[PDB]
Amino acid sequence: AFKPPPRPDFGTSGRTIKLQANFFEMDIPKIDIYHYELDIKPEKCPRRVNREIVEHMVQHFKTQIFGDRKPVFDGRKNLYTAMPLPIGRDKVELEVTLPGEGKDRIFKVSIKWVSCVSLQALHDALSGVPFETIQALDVVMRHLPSMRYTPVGRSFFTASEGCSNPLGGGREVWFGFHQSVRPSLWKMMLNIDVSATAFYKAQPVIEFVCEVLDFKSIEEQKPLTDSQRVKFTKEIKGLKVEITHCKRKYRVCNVTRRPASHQTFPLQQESGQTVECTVAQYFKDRHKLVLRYPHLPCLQVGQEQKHTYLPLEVCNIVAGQRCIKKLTDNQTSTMIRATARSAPDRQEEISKLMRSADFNTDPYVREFGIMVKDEMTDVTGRVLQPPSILYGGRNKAIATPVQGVWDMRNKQFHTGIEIKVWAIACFAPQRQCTEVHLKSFTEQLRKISRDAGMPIQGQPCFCKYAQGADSVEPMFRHLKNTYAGLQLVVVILPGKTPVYAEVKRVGDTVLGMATQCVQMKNVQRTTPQTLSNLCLKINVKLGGVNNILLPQGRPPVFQQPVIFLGADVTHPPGKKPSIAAVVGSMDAHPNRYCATVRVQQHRQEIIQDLAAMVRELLIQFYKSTRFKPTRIIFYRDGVSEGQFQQVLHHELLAIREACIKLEKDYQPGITFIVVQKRHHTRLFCTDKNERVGKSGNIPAGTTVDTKITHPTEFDFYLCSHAGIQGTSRPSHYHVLWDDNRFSSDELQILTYQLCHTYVRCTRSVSIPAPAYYAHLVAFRARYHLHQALAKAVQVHQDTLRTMYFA
RNA sequence: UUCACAUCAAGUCUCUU
Ligand SMILES: [Mg+2]
Repeated sequence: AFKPPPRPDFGTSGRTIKLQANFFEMDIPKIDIYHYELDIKPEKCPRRVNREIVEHMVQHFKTQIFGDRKPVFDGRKNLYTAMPLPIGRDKVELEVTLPGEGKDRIFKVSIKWVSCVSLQALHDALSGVPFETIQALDVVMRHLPSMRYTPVGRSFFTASEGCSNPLGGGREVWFGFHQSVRPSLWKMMLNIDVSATAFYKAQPVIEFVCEVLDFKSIEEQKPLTDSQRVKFTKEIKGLKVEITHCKRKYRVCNVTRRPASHQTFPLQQESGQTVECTVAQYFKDRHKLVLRYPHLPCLQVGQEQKHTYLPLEVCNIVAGQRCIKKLTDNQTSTMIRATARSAPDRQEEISKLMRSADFNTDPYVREFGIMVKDEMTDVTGRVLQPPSILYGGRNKAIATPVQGVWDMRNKQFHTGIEIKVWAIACFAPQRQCTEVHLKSFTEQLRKISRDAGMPIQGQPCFCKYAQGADSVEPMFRHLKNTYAGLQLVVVILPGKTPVYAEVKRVGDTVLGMATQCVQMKNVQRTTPQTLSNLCLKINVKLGGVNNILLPQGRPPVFQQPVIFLGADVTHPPGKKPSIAAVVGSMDAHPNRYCATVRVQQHRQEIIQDLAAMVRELLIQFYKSTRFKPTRIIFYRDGVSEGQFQQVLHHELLAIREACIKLEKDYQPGITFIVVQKRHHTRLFCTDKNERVGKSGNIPAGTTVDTKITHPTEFDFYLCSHAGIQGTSRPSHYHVLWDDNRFSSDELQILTYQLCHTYVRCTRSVSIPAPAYYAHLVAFRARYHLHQALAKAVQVHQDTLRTMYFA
């Protein structure tokens, strides 16, 4: 339970396709490079500051220490050099003083040698693995960009010269790129990809207040209401501000309730005695400054103490601050508008980026003798054959997926459910949604249901109008009590409303009855496709089977009983908890899934109570099939490489712990797979004849497990979905454990077929259904809103065995 | 709420409030 398995083989399935990956080969010298450690005093300075200190330190001590050498820097505590520094071995203490805001002051730095980073040893590892050596290369690579650009994670960003793209609310668009050094067989790869994220516009807080509160002019003043203030506080708390009146960015902690004219602080007079002085008066006495907007609040900085309240008019927003807060429906949209391009389009943008970057002329990488190709790596992919999807009806219509898509026309559900009793709850005003609208909708709806293999028998037994989330349960109690055998409640909503949160709360936790929701606009105007996808959601919500994988066309793993698990944990931005969700198959298709859900520590990827969740799912698997899984396939979503050994140590045992809590000698083979969509590896078609759709992506089924993958471990890429817009993300899979002795072909084909079991659409999705369902559960649980919390997330006993999250 | 695609770094200081 400690070390991931080696790659078993490469696999031969599918027909070859020629691809290029945004990976650029690196030529690394066989030399040894030298590692030094740095003790900077004070040691709590951010990387940007340390970088400047070190940059000045290298220039200043030119003659004695560095000379004509060009050392790179961690930003924290590591410096690397191409040839040995004249440290010799023993520690040296250096002093730097830099320009200050007005104090002009001090930094104590010292160098000590640590080791000799062997690059030749790295070459050997790439031929059948030194993280430390890899970390050194990253530093050599991003030493320069880190100086000129704004480092964000493993990416860089700069302000447009330029476009200057707004988003409103003080937010603006910054275009950037990602750079990372990746290992692969034989070669070291430089992963490059174009990026774009939100940043706060460098403007005075006064102007910032306007964009946040939608002010034309400042005046349009009187003190901000309790409403206007809490929004501004929530938008500025945690941001850096700088003083205009007399370079020192300070970090905002809170915004005062009282205006500057009335907000006070204890000021100590020259006679020892302290007194309460207003911020407005202090700026008059001390700074000769009569406040222009005394009716506006004060930004509060430093700690809870000392106090340090600053008026809004003397503060600006520090440049280079990324926006962490999620953005409005539109801001996201216009951001995507900027990004999206298409796969051919973005491949040029990377090449354009590689052209301007010009690594082969970088002073620091020339120093280290490193060379990088200007052409994308050429890889062969295999496009796997999609599984035949089996439908029911009388004709047993088999659908064959074409380019990640199939249809339901002239086809019917595997086991369609006979809806006989159902109600309708319209929360949209009758003025917008009329009885004619509902009736039309319904008649249109039923007609689809008919040809879908899931017939709705007649008119709804109940139909009413309502308003407010408070009117949900009194109607819902009424429905369950007065209608015996009630199957479905069709709630109709006017756009966005907290009613949905209550509808899903009561329907999944309190009363426990399926509730399908639909916006007002989709009732006023109905389309056969939209209605059809609704029938996909309500059939499975009533314990139905839309379609199953073709039995004969399945991997040899289904020969014995096997459960497929899907796990994902979603996180909040406030002091809210993280939500861990784990699902599991409940049949041999696989089609039906049960959902477990927990709450845990704030920002914690490790599923804490995993052993309990897996235990529950295993019980349900036996309650549905009389079978104890001989194998456990686990698709874990959202785990990075640096956390692999962490989640493997706790979550693999947790699954094993769950197996032996049931029975002492119950040890099914466990396959632990981590799925990733959060990466920067893109695949492009070499031939223009292989491009699909004018987004021009790789076809669904494109599998890459060579050239750019892990040199020793079992990992592969699989773009299981059909790209509709922009550039597709080839989902990465990394086998952390596998008792089942899977082959490359079998596991990749299995993973690919599992992407065809997603019931919400007649498409092949990016991640397997278990992983996707797990996301839906942890997202539905977020609409479900300590121990109260655990209770809030608990699903009603009868909806406990249904795909309510569908 | 039809659906899919698309969508990880310390500003703690300088008589400073
Ligand atoms: Mg996640």
